[PDB]
Amino acid sequence: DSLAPEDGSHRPAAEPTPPGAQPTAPGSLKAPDTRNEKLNSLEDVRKGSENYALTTNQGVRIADDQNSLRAGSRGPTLLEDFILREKITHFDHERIPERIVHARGSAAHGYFQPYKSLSDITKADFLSDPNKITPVFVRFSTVQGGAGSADTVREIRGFATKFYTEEGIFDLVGNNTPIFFIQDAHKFPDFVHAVKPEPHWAIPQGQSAHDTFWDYVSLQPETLHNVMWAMSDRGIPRSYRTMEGFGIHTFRLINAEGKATFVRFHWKPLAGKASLVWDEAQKLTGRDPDFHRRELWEAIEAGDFPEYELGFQLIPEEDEFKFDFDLLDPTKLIPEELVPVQRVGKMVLNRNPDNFFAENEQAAFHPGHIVPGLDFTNDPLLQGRLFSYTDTQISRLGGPNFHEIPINRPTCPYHNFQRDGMHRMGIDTNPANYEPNSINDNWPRETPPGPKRGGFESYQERVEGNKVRERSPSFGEYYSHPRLFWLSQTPFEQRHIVDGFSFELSKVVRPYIRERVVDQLAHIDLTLAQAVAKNLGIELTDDQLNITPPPDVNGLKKDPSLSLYAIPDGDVKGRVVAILLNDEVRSADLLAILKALKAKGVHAKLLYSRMGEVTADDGTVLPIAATFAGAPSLTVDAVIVPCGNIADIADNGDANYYLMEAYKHLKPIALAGDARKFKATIKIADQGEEGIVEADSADGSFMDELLTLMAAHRVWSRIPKIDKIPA
Amino acid sequence: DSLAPEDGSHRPAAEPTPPGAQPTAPGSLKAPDTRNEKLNSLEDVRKGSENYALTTNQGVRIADDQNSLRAGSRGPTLLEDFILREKITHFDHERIPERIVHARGSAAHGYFQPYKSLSDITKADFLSDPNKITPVFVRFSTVQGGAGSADTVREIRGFATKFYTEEGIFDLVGNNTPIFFIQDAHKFPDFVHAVKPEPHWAIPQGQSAHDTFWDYVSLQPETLHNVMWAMSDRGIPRSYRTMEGFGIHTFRLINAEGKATFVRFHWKPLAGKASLVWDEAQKLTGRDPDFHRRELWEAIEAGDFPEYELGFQLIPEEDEFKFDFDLLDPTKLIPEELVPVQRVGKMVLNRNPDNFFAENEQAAFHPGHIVPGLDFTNDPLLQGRLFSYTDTQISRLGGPNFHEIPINRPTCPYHNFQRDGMHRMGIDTNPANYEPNSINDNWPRETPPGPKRGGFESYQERVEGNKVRERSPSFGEYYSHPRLFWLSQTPFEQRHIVDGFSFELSKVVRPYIRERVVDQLAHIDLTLAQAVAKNLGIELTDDQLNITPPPDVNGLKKDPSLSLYAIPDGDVKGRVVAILLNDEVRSADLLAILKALKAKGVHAKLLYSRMGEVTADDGTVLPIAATFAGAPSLTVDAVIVPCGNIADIADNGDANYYLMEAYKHLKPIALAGDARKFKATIKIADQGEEGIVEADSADGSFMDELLTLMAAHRVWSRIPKIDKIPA
Ligand code: HDD
Ligand code: HDD
Repeated sequence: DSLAPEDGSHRPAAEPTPPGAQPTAPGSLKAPDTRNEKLNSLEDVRKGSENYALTTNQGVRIADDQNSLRAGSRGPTLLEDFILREKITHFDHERIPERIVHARGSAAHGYFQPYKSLSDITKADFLSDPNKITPVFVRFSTVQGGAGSADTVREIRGFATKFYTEEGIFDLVGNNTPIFFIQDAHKFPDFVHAVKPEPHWAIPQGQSAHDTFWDYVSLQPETLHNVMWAMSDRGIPRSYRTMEGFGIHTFRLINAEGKATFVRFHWKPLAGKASLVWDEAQKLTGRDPDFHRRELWEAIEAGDFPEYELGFQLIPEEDEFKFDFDLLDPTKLIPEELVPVQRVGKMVLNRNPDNFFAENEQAAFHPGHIVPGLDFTNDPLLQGRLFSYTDTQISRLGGPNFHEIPINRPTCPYHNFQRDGMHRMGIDTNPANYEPNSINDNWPRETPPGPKRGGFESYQERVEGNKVRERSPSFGEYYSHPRLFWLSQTPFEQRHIVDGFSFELSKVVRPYIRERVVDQLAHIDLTLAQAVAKNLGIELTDDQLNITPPPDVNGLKKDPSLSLYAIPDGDVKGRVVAILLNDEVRSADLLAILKALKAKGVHAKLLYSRMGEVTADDGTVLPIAATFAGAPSLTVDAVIVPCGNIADIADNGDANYYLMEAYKHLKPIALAGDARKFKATIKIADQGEEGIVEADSADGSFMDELLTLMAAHRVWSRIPKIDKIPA
Repeated sequence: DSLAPEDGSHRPAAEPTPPGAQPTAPGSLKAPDTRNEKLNSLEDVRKGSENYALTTNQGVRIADDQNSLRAGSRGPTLLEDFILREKITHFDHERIPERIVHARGSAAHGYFQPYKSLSDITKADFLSDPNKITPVFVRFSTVQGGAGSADTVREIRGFATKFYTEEGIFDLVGNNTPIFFIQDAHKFPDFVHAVKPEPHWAIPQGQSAHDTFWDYVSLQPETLHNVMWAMSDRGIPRSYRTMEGFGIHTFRLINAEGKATFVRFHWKPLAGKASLVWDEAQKLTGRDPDFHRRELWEAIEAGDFPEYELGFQLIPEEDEFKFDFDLLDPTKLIPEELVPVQRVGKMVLNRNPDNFFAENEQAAFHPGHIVPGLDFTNDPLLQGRLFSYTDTQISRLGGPNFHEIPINRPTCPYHNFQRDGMHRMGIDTNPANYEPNSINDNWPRETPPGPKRGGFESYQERVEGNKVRERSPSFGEYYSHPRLFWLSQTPFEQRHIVDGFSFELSKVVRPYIRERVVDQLAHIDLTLAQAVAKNLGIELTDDQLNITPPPDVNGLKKDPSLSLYAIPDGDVKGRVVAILLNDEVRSADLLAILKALKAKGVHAKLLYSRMGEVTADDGTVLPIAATFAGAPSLTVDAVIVPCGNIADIADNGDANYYLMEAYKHLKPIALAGDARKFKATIKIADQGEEGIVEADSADGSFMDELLTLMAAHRVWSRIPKIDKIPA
């Protein structure tokens, strides 16, 4: 019975459409022509539905899926109802353990290709030829929260890429900041337990704003560098498309000659760097907890494919000890002013998955999954990570056959003597399950290392030392990198770092922990230490005021690539504007607005005080995407109010509040004709203000001004004006 | 090392303390003297820590828990480091599958006691004597969201009680509304899949405001009754302490003489019925996603023990068919005007757990766990539930020995012939593992049914009919219950219902689904259907305007017990007030305010624009709990502003917005002396308005008037005035 509408409006058109224009759908139905070797190889397990009978898992057609079998229509359910028991049994066992960390994440399929051959520095096959494409599957995530927690929390973000290469899977499992909080993997459980919800009551979710986190940080100054990055606006990215990615550790590249080059991996967002502001980010965790998940999915459905440039910081082996920090310490970054990022290739995410659980939830990434041409280093954090990502999926994915789950399967050949395990799919026909064997003439056989298609051989690094549980003395410096980061931020980014620390330490119940953290900031920078202390009602002592600042990092007093905004990198394609309608919209304003937005690939959402439709002055029927309250200004990049019958919305509380929230969060606002009467709500300027576009009508010049503001992301000059506004 | 502060301020006093006064802590350290039989029985597994050496799990003392074992202090980590591998292995497998539904939940320990013996109607031992105390463990929950989702979502809430009786565990697994969405358990996976995050992208979390939910609802009219309850303010409770609890299904009580009485279970909140308003609840999911978990835990630490009265609706076997609805249909409630709730006993929750994972996450409740004196009925939703809750713990809790996990163990004797299974703890010494046996003289033995301490025997209900997969025709009525609920609500409750439907349908992307739900609403009540249609820009057709309304339920046109607020049941103890400080508070106002609140058990939180302290006019040093942005008005029940230097915060945007937010959400606000200058922020007349307390000082009747407002919970008369207001 219950069937599709006559008009076919239940199903999304299979073509690129702007956010909200059609219901979202599984990738293979939304973009059936988008393919790559990995996506094609998943065809053996994709299951359709249209035109097929409803059955049990054993293939028996079901006649009545609305009722249990009972003795009489008001009688007891019978144990012989196997249809009911299979159905409820499968439901009863749907859930698998979520990831220990990074349980909340969003993923997509795409492809990668190098700009030129890197055969002089690496024999890795996926980087050997500019016209050789490698399928990828990428998962972005938060760290602390559960799989059902919110997206726009303040936290480091994960950025994991699975490269399905011809010589094996390579997983590049990184984060959105260039360093980690801790130095040795043995402390991982301590750090993670300290940031996770506290053990007695399991509070708080997705937040480092609580006593145990700041207690750990206060006792472990090695954490201060990554804590600086988390308290800055880097901890609240606007989108997964607008953040950087880093492998953090120094790895090695190995060429066909056997030469090792130290390398740090980078991803540069071709959409530019952009972050929310705290009040915005926190409120958005409640208005739309799935904001980043949704935004990535919709950008891909709209054709705004997330694009990232892979880059390498390369250090010759003979320069291992030439910096004033250890290259193997993951709490230290390598300034781009000392070692530039060489561009390597481009990654494009162009298709969403079909089933989130099957492809995203069960995907398994692991930094140990390297290929010939790559190798590790002794970084003590990376060294212990190698143990954990294989170990954890024995419970998470139920066994050692996790490489047979469709999303994890290599697309290149895989043959060996491993057998059995839970849910074994592969049926081995080799007469032998051991080597050396004569009964199958020793196949499959080992392969000597070589320039291409060779077996994996570890670089023969020289090891000299006693068996010790000891931190290297070279890792014992905790304040110079934090300071380099601080001085490289713009004045408004510095204020937001101060505000992040102040907000988080205000939620620490035990005051001495706050004091201890303030003492640590005084070892980094006294201006920062004093601004935080002032917000906590703390007075620095005379000793604290005399702590000597840490040395500069190799002579650097700042490095602009550490800042999100110092060097302009705005890109408006894929951004979104809210357009506040009225019941008699001036169609000439809307025409000019939409045309200019379209030309720069910026989307719009038409909002009103009710759903349904409104009719413009020329009879155009305008469908409403959402109400003012239903899609708050938190969800858009700018707000435009066209003329028409402004009296209709002039006294609307939500419409006025929409503009006050956008104003507070530093977003560009554009007001045309009678819409300029809303300037009184945002109680400011009469001759106009930088950041507020106004004109008798919406024209080419009005739209050019708005789009120029949007390319600079936010109106930072308005900061001084927002803390009086009651919003 | 000896890291704690010498003043001993790292540790919370072991005595009842108001919310925010000390750091929260494990139940047994916070209230060591609070005991019960179950709490005492868990002492065999409680583990301390103070003064013990740090070890491996095998008991080997660890010397250096800061580093991995490596060859050289900058060398590679060695595989022989078993201390590192055990510690990371345990971390790597910490997580277990979350509950399929009700994954988000907060729990506590308590006790129950009947008011009088109920031996005339049931032989259940826990109900046989007013001096028999039964330990309980209660878990409150949401339904759709994961364990890391937010508390204050719009949804039904779970209310599960484990009764540790002398004759077995009895689990009463109910919800906060008296009916469920569906009639037969076979449809549980369809209904749950429709409400859970959609399968392609796993959005949205914690929300029924999406297409698949409303699609299923539109095609299955049996769901309308519980959907009405969810769309009302019942869907957003202020606290687990202020909501009702229901078993939903008709069960049986069996007495010693073998007589069966039909029974429906109720829990009445002794703190009264109270809910939030949608904008507040939604925003509170961002500002504090753990608000309910937090409020429960803090209530117990403050001595505001959650108290509930167990009540029974009792219906004689001969009256089975005397109502307009089927007693076994879980989508129908039994109006209290037809069958009163008989008061049975009281439950008091008075201790938090020690470890959330061990006691809360691993607890297993199942409605099939009944005891002699209780029995089931043929309700087709309850019949299928009996299969699911034993089945699901085979994956959730790892095996069939889940009754051996400490929190789940019976406190009464358990002996049988069951053996082995994963994680087996009990070591059986019986020579036999089968019966009948002669080798252990048939022990343990079967026990005949009897008045007390007898074996379980099912009531011999007559069963007659053919084996059919058929819904009883008596369940085919879907609109009279929804209509009875609607007519029982106050006018402001009806508006909140209209708003709930309107908001949720506005997030449904496919317009025809909105239209189809509106058509179902037209079968319930025309006023409701017109108001929702108007908010969606939908016009009812002439056919919809003439749909005849469903009949009354057994002659009733309303039942005030269905309303949260029609009949005042206000209780201020355990509520909390925000007090907005300034840098020279009139100490006389604060003395009056705080002492009046304390005499009624109402908590306070002193807020300011920074942390630390402020000094009152007389030199009193005032400790600040949180900033205005740090502890938003969403978290309190009322706001009071004392006189003093009001110029200090008069122009603070946050302080003004604090009042605008509380005013919008209908909370009582009290302004003393010069604090009346904030009247212009919320546009209050010179003469004043009901809901705003104002005077020259906080003396005389100022606090009594504020407390009277708190007793009515919210200022419903202000709704028309908030309509506008930009907040
Ligand atoms: C020693 C243990 C340990 C340490 C020191 C780290 N982590 Fe890790 N991480 C794990 C133990 C692990 C894990 C327990 O193995 C996880 C969750 C389960 C999973 O499959 O892998 C994981 C997941 C995980 C993910 C999610 C992959 C996904 O999307 O499935 C990413 C992005 C990171 N980690 C990144 C980092 C980076 C950049 C680190 C430091 C530089 C780091 N991890 C240190
Ligand atoms: C046939 C399946 C089925 C049906 C029809 C119901 N549920 Fe259920 N529910 C389960 C399948 C289940 C479950 C899969 O077995 C769960 C989840 C995990 C668990 O242990 O139990 C569960 C958990 C569960 C919880 C959580 C207990 C805790 O806190 O752990 C409560 C409060 C409810 N349910 C209440 C209800 C009520 C009042 C129902 C209708 C009257 C309902 N359920 C119908």
